[PDB]
Amino acid sequence: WMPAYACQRPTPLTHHNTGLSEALEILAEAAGFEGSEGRLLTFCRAASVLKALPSPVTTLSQLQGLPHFGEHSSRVVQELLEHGVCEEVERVRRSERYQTMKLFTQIFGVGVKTADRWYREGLRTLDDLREQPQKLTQQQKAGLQHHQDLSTPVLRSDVDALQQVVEEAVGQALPGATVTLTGGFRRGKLQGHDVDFLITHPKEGQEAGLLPRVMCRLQDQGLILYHQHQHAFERSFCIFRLPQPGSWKAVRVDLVVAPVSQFPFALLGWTGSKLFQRELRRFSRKEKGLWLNSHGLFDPEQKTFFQAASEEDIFRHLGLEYLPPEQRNA
Ligand SMILES: Nc1ccn([C@@H]2O[C@H](COP(=O)(O)OP(=O)(O)OP(=O)(O)O)[C@@H](O)[C@H]2O)c(=O)n1
Ligand SMILES: [Mn+2]
Ligand SMILES: [Mn+2]
Repeated sequence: WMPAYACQRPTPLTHHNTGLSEALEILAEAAGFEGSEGRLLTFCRAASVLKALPSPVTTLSQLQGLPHFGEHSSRVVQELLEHGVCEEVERVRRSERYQTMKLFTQIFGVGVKTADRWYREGLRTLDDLREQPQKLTQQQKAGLQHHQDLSTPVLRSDVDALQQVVEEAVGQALPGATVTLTGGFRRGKLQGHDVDFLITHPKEGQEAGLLPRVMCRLQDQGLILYHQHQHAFERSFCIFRLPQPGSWKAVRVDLVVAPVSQFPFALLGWTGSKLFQRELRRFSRKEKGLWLNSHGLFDPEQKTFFQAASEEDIFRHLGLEYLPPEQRNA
């Protein structure tokens, strides 16, 4: 037996049902490409159930008594168990629509609505996009310029080198300022599509104007290929030029600044997983009547914000057993 919400159960990094969860996640992703948001969430939830199981699913009897495991997801697993392959999944994999939407949406700065628009307009390849530079934002141009490197999984060794240059720049700009690794790497992942950092300072307001100083420092060291600064939290969505022995690699890096009062909420929100956070927010609203986001936890009946010093505070306030980041891999 297993609880309904992903935020009520530990989901570890490595599990016993990777083939099955991957097939369900293909169907979820394809659903999102078609704007089918309900079906996306349903497949995502079913995949995350399999990730939380203690043993491999070898036979269909193992499905018994699991939440969020409807007829469709059951059917998928059934064909995988009996036939080694699911027809619907293979047809999605082979389809030009899926392949092209995956190609485009992978690009830095391209979401589903942009990818779909380009698909509808007859664009198929990365060369097709480069032939129409008037259709691209400067962010997307940068994403295309570095697409091979940005398609290469980011490694822990890369994270460690990046955290060192970001920590050095932050420390030189403002002694006492801190850098915290968030995103998937905080959850224990060995690889990622980017590196996520959250920056703050223990005195509220001392973080003002810190990010542009950090970026100047990084730029003057040759480490920045692309930067877009947005005054929501202050953030810079970047492409770093990471030196490596004999060469270099472009790597996506998100730098987020939060005032220390909001840091616990920001750390929780940015640590993920995306599904875990969606589930945590749904749980907070539906079960506790509170609205959770990356800035705070709001009681809409009382018009009050919860004061939290830590993630542990937020879990406790919501009536949830604490899950460390490595158990949030929903
Ligand atoms: N503009 C954004 C981008 C991301 N996030 C959140 O930040 C976390 C990290 O996002 P991302 O790097 O996409 O996820 P990872 O789990 O780090 O995945 P990967 O290993 O692919 O980088 C997630 O909880 C996501 O919901 C957010 O709140 N606002
Ligand atoms: Mn990430
Ligand atoms: Mn990110």
